[PDB]
Amino acid sequence: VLTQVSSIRLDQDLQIAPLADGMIAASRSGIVSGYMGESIAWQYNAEDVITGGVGIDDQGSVAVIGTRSGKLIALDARTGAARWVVELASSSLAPALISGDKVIVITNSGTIFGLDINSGATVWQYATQVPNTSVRGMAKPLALDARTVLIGGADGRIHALDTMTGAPVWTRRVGLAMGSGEIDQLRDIDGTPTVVDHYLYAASYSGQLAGFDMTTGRTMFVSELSSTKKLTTLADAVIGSSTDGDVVAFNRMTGEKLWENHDLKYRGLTNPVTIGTYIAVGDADGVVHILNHQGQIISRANTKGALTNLTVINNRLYAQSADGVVTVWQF
Ligand SMILES: [Ca+2]
Ligand SMILES: [Mg+2]
Ligand code: NA
Ligand code: NA
Ligand code: NA
Ligand code: NA
Ligand code: NA
Ligand code: NA
Repeated sequence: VLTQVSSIRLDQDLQIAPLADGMIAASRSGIVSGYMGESIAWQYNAEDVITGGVGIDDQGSVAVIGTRSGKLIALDARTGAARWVVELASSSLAPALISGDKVIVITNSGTIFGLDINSGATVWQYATQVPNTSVRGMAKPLALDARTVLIGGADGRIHALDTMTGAPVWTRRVGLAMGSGEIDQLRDIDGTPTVVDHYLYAASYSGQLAGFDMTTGRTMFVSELSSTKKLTTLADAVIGSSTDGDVVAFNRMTGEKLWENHDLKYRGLTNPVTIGTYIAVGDADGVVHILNHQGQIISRANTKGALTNLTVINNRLYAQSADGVVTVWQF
């Protein structure tokens, strides 16, 4: 199903930012490399541990990284030159979203920051509530349309914000606390919600996967799936990876269970991704498993290093390991 196309060691949960003729990848040690094909076009040293990235506009022209110390840096995607460097009151563990003239950042404090794309100035802030202990990591903000951004919160809610002002447009509860204790409160939506047409899906650490009809604002279903990873869709199936290492599929209109694969239990799975008519999910041994649409494993590609995130862009599957290895496959 997959043929290896590249295997690159990065100079020393970060995501690759694919470009039309290459890619941008950051090492957690601080080096952001812009690649043209398999050769380095540029490098930028952040002089700090990179905790969030690589964010990229849909036009492939500006890249964003967040550092452990709360710095947020915008880079020209072609040259690697910094456009601006600002310091926020909190660090980010997810890539920044670029929408319109805004860079939108989720942070440890629960604050969502709306930044001016040209200067990095803070235009707006939106505070979400965060339990004293929450699940480590966060969801990348998502542009619903030109005027609405969707935030997955540590409070288990989806927050819909006006892109220009930061004001809340609406919210929905997905993750549910089971009490006041530190374990019982854990309910993060740490996987970026999934939009297909006017339908919205999100899952949560506490075990709820909700499907929403954004046209009516109605809840279509709530099913059982504890997850910290982005969901994927395949025709009428919505599919996710559980915190137990299950891969499970639901009907994305009714919420009924389609299939559930237990072969990868406890392996530490990435988000599952859709590759054509197949599904791919990676694990902590560096193995990417390929599933058919009936949830049966038919193939396995192996890389070096633990995987936590898979990215599909056009025809290629991108994986960045914790060992700093970036692997690309085509399908
Ligand atoms: Ca979290
Ligand atoms: Mg998380
Ligand atoms: Na990266
Ligand atoms: Na690098
Ligand atoms: Na982005
Ligand atoms: Na962010
Ligand atoms: Na609803
Ligand atoms: Na998932």
